[PDB]
Amino acid sequence: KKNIESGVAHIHSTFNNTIVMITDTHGNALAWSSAGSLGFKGSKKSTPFAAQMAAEAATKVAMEHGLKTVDVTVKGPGSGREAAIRSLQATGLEVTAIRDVTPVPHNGCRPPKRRRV
RNA sequence: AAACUGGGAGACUUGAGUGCAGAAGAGGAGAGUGGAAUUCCAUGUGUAGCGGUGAAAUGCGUAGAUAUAUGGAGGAACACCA
Repeated sequence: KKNIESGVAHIHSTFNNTIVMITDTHGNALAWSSAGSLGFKGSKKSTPFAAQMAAEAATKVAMEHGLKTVDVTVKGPGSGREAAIRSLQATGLEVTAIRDVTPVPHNGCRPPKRRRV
């Protein structure tokens, strides 16, 4: 439907999870996934393999509506950010841009206590 | 008695200040202003999780969360320079 054939992948990868949503060239979302929505639990949600299969479960649906063009904007200073890409290309999509979008404050707000573990 | 310390009348320019000619600086007080980010709000797309740990649970979520796009509101601190 809508035979968009263009869009941009958003990767949001923290220390203990990983989300990949694929939306079109502007806003409105088409298909998403995350490691939790694949039965994984707890620790394992941060290994790259989780990002592998989540990228797959998103692509497989995004190209069930016609899609080649995609870019990659990676938030999320975590680990599996590149495994997400390697699964994004090698199951059909047409990656052509990588960019980093990490919020960097110019010293505005105060962060929480340091943990004494 | 008259070297030294004290007192009295003077004299001097090296200490101390003044004039003239220049230099650097997150020194202080007042009044405006900028962008990055966090929170909340409004609206579109959007399906079942998100968040968190050494592992879990409490918490938020099908009164449509998280994500994602555009617009507003307020406060505090000023990345690189260093």
